[PDB]
Amino acid sequence: DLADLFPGFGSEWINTSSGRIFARVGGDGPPLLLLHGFPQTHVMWHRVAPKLAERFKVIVADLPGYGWSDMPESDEQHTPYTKRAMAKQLIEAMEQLGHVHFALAGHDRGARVSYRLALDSPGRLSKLAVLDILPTYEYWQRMNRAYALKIYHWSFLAQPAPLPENLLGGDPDFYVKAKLASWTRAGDLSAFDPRAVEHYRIAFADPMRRHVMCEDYRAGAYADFEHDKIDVEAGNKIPVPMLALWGASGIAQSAATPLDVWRKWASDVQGAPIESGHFLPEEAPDQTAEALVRFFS
Amino acid sequence: DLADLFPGFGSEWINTSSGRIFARVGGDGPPLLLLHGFPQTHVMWHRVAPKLAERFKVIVADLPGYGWSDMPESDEQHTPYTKRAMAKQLIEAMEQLGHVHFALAGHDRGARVSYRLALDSPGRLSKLAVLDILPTYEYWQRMNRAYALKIYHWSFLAQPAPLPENLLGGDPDFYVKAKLASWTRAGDLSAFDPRAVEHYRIAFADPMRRHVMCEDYRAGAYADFEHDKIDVEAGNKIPVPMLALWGASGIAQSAATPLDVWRKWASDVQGAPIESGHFLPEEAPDQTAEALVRFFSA
Ligand SMILES: [Cl-]
Ligand SMILES: [Cl-]
Repeated sequence: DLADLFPGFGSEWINTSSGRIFARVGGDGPPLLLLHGFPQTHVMWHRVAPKLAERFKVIVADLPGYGWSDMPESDEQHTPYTKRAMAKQLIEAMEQLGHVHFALAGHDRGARVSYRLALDSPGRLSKLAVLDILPTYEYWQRMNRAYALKIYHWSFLAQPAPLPENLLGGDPDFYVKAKLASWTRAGDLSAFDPRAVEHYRIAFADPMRRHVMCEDYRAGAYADFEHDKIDVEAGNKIPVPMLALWGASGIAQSAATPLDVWRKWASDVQGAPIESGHFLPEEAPDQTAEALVRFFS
Repeated sequence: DLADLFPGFGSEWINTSSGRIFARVGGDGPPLLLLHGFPQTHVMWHRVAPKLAERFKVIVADLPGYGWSDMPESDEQHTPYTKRAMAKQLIEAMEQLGHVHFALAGHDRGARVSYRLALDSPGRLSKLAVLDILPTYEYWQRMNRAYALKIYHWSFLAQPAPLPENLLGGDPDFYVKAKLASWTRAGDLSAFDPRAVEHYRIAFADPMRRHVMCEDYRAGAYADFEHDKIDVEAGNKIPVPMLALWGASGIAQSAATPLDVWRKWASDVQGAPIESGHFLPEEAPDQTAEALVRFFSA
């Protein structure tokens, strides 16, 4: 059975034209949407959301297809799991709550939804924070031996179905724990709350949920890359003030120097490293929360 | 049991310091060593070896760790499954048969052993053929988005143990058949003799054998790349006359024009595409056999 890691947050199923979005909602004040990434669910914000809820209406959503959100049927171009489509669905979800102008922080895949949202629909955002990513175009453009070995799962999970699905089925508990462990600074599971790990393990135990994750990565290798490429070539920059945080031992800093990269993508960007591996809000909840509150306030 | 796909060939278990090499041996004439790659065994040569045995003493060996050869225990640097080490072990195996100067043809991993052997110990080789590869260094140097997706397994199987091993253990039959099928021109298993497929499947069903294949790929991402890097940055070229064959629909041509790449690595290289996917000796056996017979007979 799955622990409630957001005491005092409500639980909402938000209807959209592509399916329900699950969210925990707490706090009051300006709306702030928090988006998780792979292979996690909304519960990864559990150490940081209570501090944000002191000043904001905090909406902690499962991405489309992840966690308890509905899984829209995919197609040959992985359309519902492109970050453009995810952002449109989340915009529609926020409109259901009456939030048409809101603050947004995302981590990993959710940070990819977030900067794509800022490029497509900048009027929707007051401020944007992205945690431990560079834009998808930048990862692929920096693909070399070292990066290919480090983020091998970018090409592995993008392989045509059912290859990754079948292999992930070989040992799904091991795989999700291996990914969680290996991207931390400690290299084991000791930075995570065990009840959160159980949430991530249970979601990953569902074949349909694993398939959606592969569809996300397929979108990441194809349409998401092409969407980013158009913006790069057009010189389109994110106009929303943004914060780029990265782990000193994280994924973003192995590809490049992250604030220099983001300055090419955003007109108004601040940045700071956090002493952390990839999972900033769980490995370094206090430093992450402080930086987010300061930026959004 | 498993079919004998080399009627008339003998079977040898050759002792070396690093474990026994299994080989089929047939024919008569100058010695010719044939090396398979992944995820196969020596039986991949079964359609071309009899043609070659008309003219050569053909030794069809399982690579160290593959097939029925012994599996040296690996270490933190994947040392016995580096191509440098494999090459030394096969030189020792050939010396046990009295072959200190021989011809060599390799496919896939075996082709990587082969060009490494030629760089490290050129005096052992009369002539060399490599099938559907570029040097390991060139694959990694050309690793962009397109190619990372194409040969994702170069990165996946090189992940630290036991990650690939644990994933491969859920359904080994699926993966070996997926790799065999995906790299052929047709995209299925129709090019293979089903009796050969059983050899590959049975080898792949052994978890220790699967581990060895991962160690081979780990060596391929680390020490093999480093050894190649030294040679290419030093301008060390293979001095042995060599033949590069590749499939028009194979792996090597996705990265670059193969002959241009090989000219950078070899002082005396000829090249030819064959209409085939990766598995030249099985997809295009007659065309492969003829190219090899002509090259090694010159
Ligand atoms: Cl990501
Ligand atoms: Cl190869």
